[PDB]
Amino acid sequence: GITGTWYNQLGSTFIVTAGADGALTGTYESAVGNAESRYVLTGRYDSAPATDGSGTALGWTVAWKNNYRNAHSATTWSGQYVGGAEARINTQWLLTSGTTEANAKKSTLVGHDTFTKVK
Amino acid sequence: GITGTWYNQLGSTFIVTAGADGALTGTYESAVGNAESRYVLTGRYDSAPATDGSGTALGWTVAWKNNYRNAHSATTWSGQYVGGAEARINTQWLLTSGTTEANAKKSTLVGHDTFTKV
Amino acid sequence: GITGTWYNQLGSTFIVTAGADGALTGTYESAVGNAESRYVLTGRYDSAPATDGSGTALGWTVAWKNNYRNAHSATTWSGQYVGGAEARINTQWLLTSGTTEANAKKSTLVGHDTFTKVK
Amino acid sequence: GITGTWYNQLGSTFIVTAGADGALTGTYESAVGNAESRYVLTGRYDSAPATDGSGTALGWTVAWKNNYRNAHSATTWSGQYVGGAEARINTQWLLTSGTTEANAKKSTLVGHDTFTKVKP
Ligand SMILES: O=C(O)CCCC[C@@H]1SC[C@@H]2NC(=O)N[C@@H]21
Ligand SMILES: O=C(O)CCCC[C@@H]1SC[C@@H]2NC(=O)N[C@@H]21
Ligand SMILES: O=C(O)CCCC[C@@H]1SC[C@@H]2NC(=O)N[C@@H]21
Ligand SMILES: O=C(O)CCCC[C@@H]1SC[C@@H]2NC(=O)N[C@@H]21
Repeated sequence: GITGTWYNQLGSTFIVTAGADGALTGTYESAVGNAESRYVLTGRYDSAPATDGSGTALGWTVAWKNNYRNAHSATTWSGQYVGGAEARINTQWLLTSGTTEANAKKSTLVGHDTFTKVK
Repeated sequence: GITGTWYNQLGSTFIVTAGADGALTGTYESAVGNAESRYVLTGRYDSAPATDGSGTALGWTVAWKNNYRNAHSATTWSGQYVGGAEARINTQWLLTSGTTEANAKKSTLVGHDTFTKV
Repeated sequence: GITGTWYNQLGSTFIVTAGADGALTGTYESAVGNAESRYVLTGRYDSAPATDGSGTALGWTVAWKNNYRNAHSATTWSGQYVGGAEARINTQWLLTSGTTEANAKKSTLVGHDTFTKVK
Repeated sequence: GITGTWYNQLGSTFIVTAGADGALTGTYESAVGNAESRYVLTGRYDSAPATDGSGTALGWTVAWKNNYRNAHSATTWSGQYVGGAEARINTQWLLTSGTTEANAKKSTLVGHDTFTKVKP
């Protein structure tokens, strides 16, 4: 249920493949920020989730460097997949930018993204 | 550089290899929590970082399932590598557990880990 | 403005008064968790926000102890007030529980709440 | 245990009074960022913690406006006070800057501060 294309509330596109082993691989295209086109993403997910009515834990990372540009930053998403007729991946994220010591307070932004199979 | 064996303030062990094209692969062993032995990790890092003294951005994930146990959770670490005399990786992490929709509020813990090669 | 009765997506009720001095005072009643009835809250907000369309920064805290129960925990909400037709307060929160050294990992939960005066 | 002067690893100064009623009141002076001098802070803490080794839950907010300047931002610290030999207040914080809807992703920074009774 995780493999496929996902869309978040910002208009971004998350293309992922969930491996039989627990591997998450794919590309991410952000609708906002210092980003253009697709970026590599890699992550992990619980490949044997509880069959007791709970989501499937997972996470992935995107370093914002590709053949077109480098934002010198990286974002990690942490959350869970919930299946069904209204599938969704609910996440909280941390976007860290490389900084000088003097600027360490500005290194990490926090937010949340909800992904659905629609849009 | 990033490639090597690191330890955080809890005594956890982070063994990682930084690929030339931005990949991070390795193993993680936590000193605390619902975990035992090593777990697979994968991530990404800026392989062409700025040269103005700024750290190198990076991140990685561990899903807490291995051959011995499964905690039905996953942690992501977001941070940066800083070289020099006392090289370190400063991170903030999010640990999400699979939950019911009703328990979503208890789903994600937040913290911070600092790693050094010592 | 900020003064008023707000509700978030969980059904919790946030009753607040924004003082001319930048203070936030009021009560909070959570629809979920280890809580019952009203709890005291206090916080601060920018009483001279920018005039370029930016939101008004604010934050408040609730320690989860009142005359009826004590959860040995406290939550802080950080966010901004957005005026206009549909006024809203968008927040990210941290819920810290008192813990022993051994349970440090479980000390702080992070989430997000959106409030409106509707309900 | 809580009332008094605290310093974080950045050298910021947190002077607070914990009321018998759960109130936290005081001043905060940041060593970094768009700030100068002292700012008003208000917060709350558990006035009857578990006497079992557990810390004392608490939190406070500073809106970064005072008589000298206004950064149009506010920080909330969430954490717990731990007494004993080496007393500390361990916290995680969220700093939200007022932004337009278009700059939402850049609205909230996250970090951590460890406060001690002895300057860094
Ligand atoms: O600006 C940058 O440093 C690189 C792009 C960051 C895009 C962020 S990642 C968190 C959020 N979710 C998205 O889909 N886009 C933004
Ligand atoms: O309890 C669990 O669900 C799985 C183990 C979590 C270990 C956490 S990950 C964040 C922190 N850093 C560590 O090295 N260990 C803990
Ligand atoms: O369980 C507890 O420790 C005390 C109650 C916490 C209720 C949380 S605070 C963050 C979120 N928003 C709400 O309105 N309720 C929950
Ligand atoms: O730059 C600003 O918007 C206002 C000042 C922010 C100072 C931050 S609050 C979190 C961290 N802890 C400190 O003591 N100082 C910085």
